[PDB]
Order: sequence, then structure tokens, then C-alpha cells
Amino acid sequence: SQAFQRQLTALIGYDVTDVSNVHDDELEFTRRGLVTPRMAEVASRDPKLYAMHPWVTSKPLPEYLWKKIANNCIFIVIHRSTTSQTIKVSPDDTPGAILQSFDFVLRVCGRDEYLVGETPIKNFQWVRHCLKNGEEIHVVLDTPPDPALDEVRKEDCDRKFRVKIRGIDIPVLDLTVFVEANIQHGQQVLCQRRTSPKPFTEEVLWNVWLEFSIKIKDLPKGALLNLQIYCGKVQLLYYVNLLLIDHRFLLRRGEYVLHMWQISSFNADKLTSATNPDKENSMSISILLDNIALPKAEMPNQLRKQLEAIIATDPLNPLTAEDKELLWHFRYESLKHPKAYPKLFSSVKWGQQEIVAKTYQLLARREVWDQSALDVGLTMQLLDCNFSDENVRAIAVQKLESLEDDDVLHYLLQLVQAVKFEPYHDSALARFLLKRGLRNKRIGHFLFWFLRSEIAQSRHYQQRFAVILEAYLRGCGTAMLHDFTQQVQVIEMLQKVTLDIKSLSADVSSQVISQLKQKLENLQNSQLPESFRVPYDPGLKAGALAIEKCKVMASKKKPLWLEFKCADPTALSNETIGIIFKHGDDLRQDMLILQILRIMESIWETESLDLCLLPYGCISTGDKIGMIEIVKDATTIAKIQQSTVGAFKDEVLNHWLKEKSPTEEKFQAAVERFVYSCAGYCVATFVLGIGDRHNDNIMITETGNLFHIDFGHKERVPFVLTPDFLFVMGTSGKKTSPHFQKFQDICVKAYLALRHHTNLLIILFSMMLMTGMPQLTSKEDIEYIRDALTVGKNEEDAKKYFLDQIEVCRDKGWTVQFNWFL
Ligand SMILES: Cc1c(-c2ccccn2)nc2cc(F)ccc2c1N1CC2(CCOCC2)c2ncc(N3CCOCC3)cc21
Repeated sequence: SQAFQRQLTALIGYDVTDVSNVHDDELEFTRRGLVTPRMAEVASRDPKLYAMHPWVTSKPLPEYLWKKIANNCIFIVIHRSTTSQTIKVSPDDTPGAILQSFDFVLRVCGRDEYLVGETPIKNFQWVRHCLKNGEEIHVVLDTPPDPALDEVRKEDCDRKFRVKIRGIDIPVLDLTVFVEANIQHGQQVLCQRRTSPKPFTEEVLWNVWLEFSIKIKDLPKGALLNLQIYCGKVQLLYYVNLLLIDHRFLLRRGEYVLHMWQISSFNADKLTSATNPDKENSMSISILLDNIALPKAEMPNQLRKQLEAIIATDPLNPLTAEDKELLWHFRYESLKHPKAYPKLFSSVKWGQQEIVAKTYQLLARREVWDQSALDVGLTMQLLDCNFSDENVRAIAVQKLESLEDDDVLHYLLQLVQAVKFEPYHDSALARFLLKRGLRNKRIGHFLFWFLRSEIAQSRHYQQRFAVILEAYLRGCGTAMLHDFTQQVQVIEMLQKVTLDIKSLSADVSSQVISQLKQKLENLQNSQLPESFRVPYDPGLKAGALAIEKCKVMASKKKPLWLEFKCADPTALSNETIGIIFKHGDDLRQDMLILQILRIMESIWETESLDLCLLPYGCISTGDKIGMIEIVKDATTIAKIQQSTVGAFKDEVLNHWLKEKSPTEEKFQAAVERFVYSCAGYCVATFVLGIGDRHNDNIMITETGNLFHIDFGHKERVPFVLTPDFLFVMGTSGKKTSPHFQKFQDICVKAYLALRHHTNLLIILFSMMLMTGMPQLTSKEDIEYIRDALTVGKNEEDAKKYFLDQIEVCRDKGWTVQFNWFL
């Protein structure tokens, strides 16, 4: 009976049933609360397409991918057993229309990926992938996997709000101290009251009633009592929060001893209803609440222009009261424009019941919103920290419902992160992630990993995500639970081997080279499963290790270059699968940046641009420790310079390139691929403000493809465009080329393409910093991307700013590159 529950906890890495850290039943309520939407999407999903999870897009095939077709004919090699004859097909041919060549089903060779269902083959991703890298398709006639295998193991006062601060206690502690109690909505403070400062001892009692000005009825659902502890010109030392209105719409009464979080700023961690579970080392405030529920267009020219100017500004542009007052007065005009929504609701006086009352009548008449073409940027904006109203938030999630599954993957990581801004554990977002995850094994797979990532290294949100993940797991299907169990075990095995090996070092001295391979062989025998799914690439099953190819690195974090046999024999390759396990750095950042990169690709796709970024798979699996996809046939720019020498010579790259190209035909492809690659990463890193990088952190493949790595990480350069890069482009110091302008051609197109989604990138960056960079979440750090994207400026002016940047690199050659040495 209850072994299943233990099974689930082992998958999550957290005990959902435990109640050592609550003070109410929200977590347990949300467990119950989620059952229905679990059951619903379970029920309504077609078990056959769920088994095959046909990864397909409904976008156009871009102008770069058309040009690479053999005139409305594509070839698909079908494999019998030891013989494989090919077939002629046209893009619009459904799998059924090809399958007929004279029940059974198609499958890609090596991967657990299927070309089935009612879409042409040009809509399946695998096909688009083969076309892109310049590859030939390879299917295999196979029996459809049994749905049986997926089956789920089925079953009002007018009083001013007063809070009494009794006191704070801390088990181990040098000036005075006060407690700051803020009523809060969004990041907005509605009302604030401090205590008088007492001397700071291991226990400080006050017994004060902090009476607030705001009334009880005027409290809005989502309001947070934010209690904060400062000591003095002060500093914040501890924070903690308490929802003033609970999950049943009930006002919060009674005695609350709350354990608090420390510090080392718009960190998402500061918003949490989670109390610290570490009761021994942690500060704790003590309070008493005593109170009942709450219930459920013809303007001047000049103004409308002022209004339209406002709707038209970027999400990070601050609204003045003047601005806010205007948006609110002209509610109904502003409602006509979907792009006003963030700003409009950011102009609502939330600590005022009649206004919120009005705000809802406004929401009830959202005919224009409910019809508008889905905009992820605009949608995202309404799920950030600036919005705490369920009905506001729920209209954002309404618009997400309409995303096809392909687009869900593009945004899942950040949609998962955005759960950190929800006031309550049960939410339209959380549930939308749940169902969309249960409807699609691919979404479901990464959801698991994305939740487990955060559960494993966030105390502030593990309790919530734990619950969400449990609800996923209880419906994902026994096959996947078996799949997950495998994956957890394998990376739990390897993470030990990664940590134990790190301790025996100080470069890889003799005996340590074996000690690794010792355990890799020892922990291969009767323990390591014979086959597991690649967490960053859930097509690829991997089994047998390549013990002869596994390594460790000289650099001080001692990662594990591992290599694997693909367990699937029908794979027509013999390139191993390459994984790196790394400890020390937080790969949550790397995930985010990489995901953003993928979003820039997809943007560029919408404007028929390809910049052949290489955004490799990388998953945070636990605390300070995760895995990374290994891109085959790739070296750093550093070693290309180390192999020659010291400092740096210009020729070496192209030398390295032509020497790694066989034919001249395949060579120039590289110089081209390199010009495209270099363009993207220069554009991309500038926008994200991560362009100033030492060249051992930039890489290139033996087919010309540049790409940055390690995003965990004296005057500056906008981005890495060093002479050796320019050398491949046929230029020197103060010259130009047939390619270099094409580079500048692509760059300025790329940068302006990224600008045609300013608002979107802005909000993602802003969300990224908040939810995944606990170091740089200051207004100013976030504001970088406005400048970097030259908000407000016209196209032509933005180019002559970007091109300036290129000619700040030209002006510096190796200045900063050398400077990192020390
Ligand atoms: C670069 C490099 C190199 C390397 C390869 C050839 C020439 C110069 N350096 N060798 C390694 C050997 C190991 F055993 C472990 C790590 C590396 C390594 N690192 C270190 C690091 C992990 C730890 O933090 C520092 C950065 C890292 N991150 C990403 C990737 N890649 C490359 C292949 O495609 C996947 C992404 C490699 C890689």
C-alpha cells in the first residue's frame, strides 16, 4: 500500500507528507486540491499518442530550411533488420501517406522518438533537425508501445488591522534592533509600521500592538504580512512572510511562532510563505493576530497620446503617479489595448476594497483580452512578482492554455520558475503546468527535472514544488515512474563518484587516474542499471559505460567527462553519448541562460534567420551539482592558442580549421558556420551582458561551430570578437572582407530581430535575475537589458550603436584576453 508513497518521496527528494515546517494546511490542501485536474487530463488524454509523444510543431518551415530541400522530395530510409531500403516523399506527406509502400508504426533509429499522427513530416521536429544539421532521416518499422504500460496506479470589520509583535528569539547571536511589519501586495508595500529599537540580545520581547492604517475589509487576497528584522543606518538581517488571508479566503488569526530566513534586491526567495525548517540555527519572530472572510471611452486628443505613450513603454519603465492615475481613470480605454494590461493593473490601488471591486468588473468585461493573439511576453509580465491577484494572474494563464506543446517547452523552465511568484501553493499556473505536463511525456519529463532541480536546492520553495511534482508523478504513468526511478538512481550513483573523486586531489596525478576508473567499473557491476534515459535528451537511452574514455579535469572543480554506449542497437551510429558531471557551481543559472538562448533561436526562426547557436543540454540535478551534454568534436579557443604557444597569434584558428577540414568544400562551410555562430553569440551575449569572456570558456566544433560555455561566471569589451576570429573572416586591424560584412550583416539583423521582441526578452531577463541569480537582482542589474537593447531608439540608430560595439572589439584585439592571466 504505502510503499508507493515512499517510492514517490525517493523520486522527489522531499517528504510531502511531513508537517514539521507548516503552520496551516495549505500544502496538504493543495495536495487534495490538485487531484481533480490530475484526474481530468489523465482521463481525457489519448493513451496511444501519449505513448508516442510525437514532437511536432505547427510553425512554418523557415526560408533557410526550405532552400535545403530536393524540390518537394525528401528521403526516409526505412530499416527492416539487417537491410534498409529508402523511400521518396514530399514534405506534406503524413506518416500514414508514407507508411503505405506496397498494425505497424514508424520510429527513429536509436531514439525513443516516433513519426506518427495527423501532421505532415515537415511538422515533426526530428525531420526539421535532420534537415538543419544536414542529415538524412532513418526510421524503423516497429510495433506501437503498449498503453497498458502507461496506466496510472489508480485509486468586513471596519477595524484597522493590528498585529501584536511579542518578540524575537534566536538560539545564538552588536547594536540595537527593530521589527518592521509591512502589509504587502506584489512587491508593493501598502502600509508599514516599525517597533522602537531594543538592545539586540538572544531574545527580545516587545509586547507591542503595531496598529496599521489599512482596514480589514480593505485587505486583498494575496496580501502578505512581511515581518523583517533590522539592526543599526540599519541593515536587514532576517525576513519572513505570512499570508494575511488564507487559502480558504479566511483572515489569519492567532499565535504564530515563525522561523525566519537570513541574508548574505528583488530576489524571488524574499516573497515566500515558506518558513525556515532549520529551527535550531534560525531566528524566529513571535506574533498574535486577533480579528470573517471577504466576498467574491471618449477622451481628449492630448491625453490619449499621453496614455498611448505610456502603454507603449517597456515593462521596466516606471509609472509615475500621474501615469498610474491616468491609466486608472481611463480604465476602459486602456482595457481596449492588451499591451496596457501590466501597466493598468500596476495602477490599481490594491489596499482599497471598492477599487479592487471595480478592478474585477473590469476583468469581467475582457472581451478584447480574451480574443487577442497570444503574446508570451505580455502573458509572462502578468505572472511576475509585480502581480499578486489571482484573477489578474489567471487571465495570463488563460492565454497560455492556447500554446501548442512545442512552445510550452520553450518556456517551461521559466513558467516553472514563475510559480515562485504565486502567493498561494494552489494556482492556475501550477495546475496548467501539471496538466500540460501530464498530457505530454516530453513536457512531463523536463517538468520532473525542473521541479526536482529547485526542490533539491531551494528551501524557500521546495515544499510547494514538492507538492506540484507529486501531483505530476501520481499521473505520469508507471512506465515513466520506472523511467524516473532509473534516472534518479544513476545520477545519485555518479554524483557520489563525482564528490568522492574531488576529495583526493590538490592535476590528475597517476593513481587518481585509476581510482576513478576503479569505481566506474566497480559501480558498473551489479548496481548501475543496464540502460537509462538522458535527462537533457529524453530520446537517447544510454546503457554501457565507456570506461576507457571517462576522465576528470585539471581545473579545480574536478568534473567527470563520462561516455556511454547507446543501449538501443538499432542506432546506426557508434558515437558514444557524452555527459559531464560537475559540482561546485550552480547550474540553475546555466539552465536559464541556455533556455534563453533557445528562445532567441526560435525568435530568429520567426524571421527566417538561423544563427546556429549551440545551446547544449544541461540539467541541475541537486545542490551545487548537475550534468552537461558533451558536444562531439569540440575544443576550446584556448587550446588552439596553447598548442602553438605565452600570449596569442592571429593565424592559429583558421589553421586549426583547415587542418580539421578534409575537403575544401566542407571547409568553407565551417568559415561560414563560424561567421553565423560568432554572430549569434556576439549578439546573444551582448544582450544578456555576458559577452566579456576568457577564451577557454568559448568553444568551436571541428565543423566550424563556435559556442560559449560555463555561464556560472580592469576595463571591458562588449563581447569576444578577438583577432583570431577576425582572422578567419579575412580581415586585420583596420580592413574588411567578403565575409566580415556578412557577419556585420547577420549581427545587425540578429540584434534588430531580438529588438522586435524587446518586451519579451526584457521580462525573461528580469525573471531570470530574480528567480535564479540571488547575487544580482538590483534595479540597476536588471536595467542593463534596456540599454543593451537600446529601448526607445529607432532601428537605424540601434545598428550604429551595435556596430560601434563591434568596433570597440576591433580597437582592443587582445587587451582584455591577456589581462585575465595574472
Ligand atoms: C572545456 C572542458 C575541457 C576541454 C576540452 C577541450 C579543450 C579544452 N578543455 N575538458 C574537460 C574535461 C573534463 F573531464 C571535464 C570538463 C572539461 C571541460 N569543461 C569544464 C566546464 C565544466 C566545469 O566548469 C568549467 C567549465 C565545461 N563546461 C562545458 C563544457 N562543454 C564542452 C563540450 O560540450 C559540452 C559543454 C566543457 C567543460
